[PDB]
Amino acid sequence: NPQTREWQTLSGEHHLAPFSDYKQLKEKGPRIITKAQGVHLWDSEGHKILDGMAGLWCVAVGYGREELVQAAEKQMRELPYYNLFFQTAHPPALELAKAITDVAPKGMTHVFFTGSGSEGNDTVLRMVRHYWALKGKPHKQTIIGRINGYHGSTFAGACLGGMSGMHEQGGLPIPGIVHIPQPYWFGEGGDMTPDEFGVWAAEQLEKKILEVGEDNVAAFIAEPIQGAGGVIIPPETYWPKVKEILARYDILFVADEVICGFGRTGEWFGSDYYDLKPDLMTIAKGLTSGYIPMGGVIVRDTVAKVISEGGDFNHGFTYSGHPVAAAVGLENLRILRDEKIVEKARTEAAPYLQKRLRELQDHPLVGEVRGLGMLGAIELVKDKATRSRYEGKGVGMICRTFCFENGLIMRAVGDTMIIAPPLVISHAEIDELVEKARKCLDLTLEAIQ
Amino acid sequence: QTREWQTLSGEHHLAPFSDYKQLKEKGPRIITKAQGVHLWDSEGHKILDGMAGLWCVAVGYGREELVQAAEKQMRELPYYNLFFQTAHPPALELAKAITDVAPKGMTHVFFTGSGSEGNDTVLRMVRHYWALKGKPHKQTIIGRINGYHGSTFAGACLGGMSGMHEQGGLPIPGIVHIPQPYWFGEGGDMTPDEFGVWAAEQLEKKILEVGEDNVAAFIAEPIQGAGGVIIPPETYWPKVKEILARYDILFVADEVICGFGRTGEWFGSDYYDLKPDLMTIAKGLTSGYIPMGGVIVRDTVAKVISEGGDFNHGFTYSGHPVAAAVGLENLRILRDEKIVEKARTEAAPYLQKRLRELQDHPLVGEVRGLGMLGAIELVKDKATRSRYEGKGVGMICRTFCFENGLIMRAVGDTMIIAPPLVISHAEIDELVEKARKCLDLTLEAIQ
Repeated sequence: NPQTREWQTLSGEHHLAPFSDYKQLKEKGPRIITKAQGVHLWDSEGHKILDGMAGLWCVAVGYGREELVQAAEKQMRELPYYNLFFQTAHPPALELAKAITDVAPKGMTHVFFTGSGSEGNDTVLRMVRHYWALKGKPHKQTIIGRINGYHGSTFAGACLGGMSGMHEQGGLPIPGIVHIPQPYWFGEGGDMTPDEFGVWAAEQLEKKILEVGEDNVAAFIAEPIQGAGGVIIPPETYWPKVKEILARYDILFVADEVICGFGRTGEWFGSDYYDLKPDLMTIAKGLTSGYIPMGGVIVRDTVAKVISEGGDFNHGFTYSGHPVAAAVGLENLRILRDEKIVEKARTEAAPYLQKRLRELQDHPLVGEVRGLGMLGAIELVKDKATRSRYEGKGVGMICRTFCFENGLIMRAVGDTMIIAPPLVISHAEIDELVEKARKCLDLTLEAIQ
Repeated sequence: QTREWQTLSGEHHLAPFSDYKQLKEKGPRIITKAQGVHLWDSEGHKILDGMAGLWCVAVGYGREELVQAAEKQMRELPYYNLFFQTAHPPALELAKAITDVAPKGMTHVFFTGSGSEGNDTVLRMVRHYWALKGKPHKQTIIGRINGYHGSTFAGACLGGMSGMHEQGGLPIPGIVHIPQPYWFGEGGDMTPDEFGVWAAEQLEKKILEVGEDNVAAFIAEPIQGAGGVIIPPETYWPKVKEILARYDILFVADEVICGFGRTGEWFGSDYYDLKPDLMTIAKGLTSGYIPMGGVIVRDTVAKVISEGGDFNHGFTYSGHPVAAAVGLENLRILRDEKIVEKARTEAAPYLQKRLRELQDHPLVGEVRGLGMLGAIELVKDKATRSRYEGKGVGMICRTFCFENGLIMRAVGDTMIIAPPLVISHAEIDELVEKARKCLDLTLEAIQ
């Protein structure tokens, strides 16, 4: 009603939002978020809203940490920008690279800097193929991804992931990208027990290697826990089985830690969680807690032999290792580490979140509650034993809409409700979430039957 | 210690467009401070920055208005996404700002983090747009040799650097390249004007080759940047326009470099009175103080809205609120403090004059420049426009240029400048003085 309407007519006439139906957006008008603090935020109509998604999986330390505001201001005044092209560097970017590598697994010794996760996965793509072409195998290009995996919205990042909705937009794909099925027991694994589905899903990797040809396979790319396509937590058997395959074949492993990176699963990385030894690690989001745009790729020492016969690695972006972004990053890692936010997430926040969320198991609508560290998903079903869904209907969108109106951001991927709140969420704020969540699950159920 | 920071780079950093083995043997040059158009290294050496970082620091280093715009926004609202049918005030009012300085009918902005992400955005957009209009077969993008459009997979395709095409495997289907209008190096014994016509007509050749009904768009920078400042002959763009009218394809102007005051006008599209459909932007949007890019979209091409359904595209940090505030505040300064106007009227003619007095120098084949762009051709023979085969003339100047406190870059044997728009006549004096000295030193090192 107040200034909202002015901002709303503007969006309609001048703005094109990510992943949106702009015709619809205009008929409703978007919701404007203006302020935020802690884990909460306010819309232009004064409604306080608990943010259970941490913006978009990125605001790790929560909203309003002034340490980062001052880290930025100082850097921006002293040196706002200088490129990393001209055989040149600046202190932020170097000491950040050092910080990341220290919290990264054994042998993750290098960082190539990008502005986003998407630009990160582009970086992996040109890297992996260059790496093989350097090793004398330029035919070896094919990347194995997965259905319902997300890896970016660049051309490369959309072609690497397995969203059909994206593949339909942008024309003929990049040659040399193929997809195996996702280890989503709940929705895909029919009458199999979780454990044996995880083995099935893992062995499909070996199927695809032998199909395409080992000597044609450049890398396997996967998120440790898929994010955008629901929080598809794998069966226990999946990663261990996958590791056994990886050892036998001579291809690179790419862990997309964009979401899993920096405390989301209780550990620093998902690769730490499932004791994975990747070659490359996509990162973004929580690197700077989203206070400033930044992404990157963490590179294993052995792969970083691109240095040798590195007849220039003709890659990079203007704002690679942007000094203001690096200061915010460096300062962010100090807080995460020294104030023991990741440690507090694993020990204090996560078990409390997992408990209070799994008491929604009883609710008529809930087929399953699954979650790990500061990830959590709730399956909405028509029948718990069959794991069936309400064909069309749009159950998930209904919850989401209630969830919003009762001051909760908990997002819907199909009929899977999702959360991934800031790591610094207090037991009280966790109470607030679960309370609101139950109310909206009740309201949802009412709206069907 | 520099040395400490240098051994670090070696052990932990992979810099853009660099030979990391070499980088380690030398150690990189670390930049710590800057002010105005100048910069300091960790050894205390002052250096005039003739490239504005990387074509981006329009208003120059040290403008506190932007530091405060950031701080305020970061405190109030550090981030919120634009995915969840959600928005925030910065991004909306910035979109409005840009559209106002953009040519007639440029009414919309899709936000990205870089120019590369911008060109990815154009690619998915253009093909979706045609698929929406009932022609999903219509995908082919026409670019140009020595054109630069990004370092994403899409952006490295799209552009015509061979060095990039050799890295990343088989290209994206439906991208073809016509020749660049670089008279000085390519044109031979044609007069500039007739080369520009030749180069332009090669577009029509490619349309008819591939098939109109297969052609989605032509993509070009108004003035190529990364591949030297290839200022086109006067005839090129006018000729190109005449082709564009006759055929049913989209025009994509990559204003990443040309955008926001670099050619005296707001855009190169304003300079050459072009009516594009889509406009790639970045760099000067936020004067590079904070990472941001985007795509400006013509009203009619916003038919992606109708029937479109979801446009399944975008990045987490699309329209990042801190970045937008710095952007909005940056546009206010550019506009209201008349920096673009001062660039055209006061800075540019002075820069163009003082730079073209290097025409006389034995090594200089040509001096060309426009607004706050400038290039100097280094030759072995002025009349033939020949080069010192290999030798690496350009890299020699660059190295002198650095050691005598000037950032003037080398693309092959073309010295390049594009300094901040706010450069004073005094600082322009400083550049040209240093430039002559290094051209002298260069010549000494060869012949």
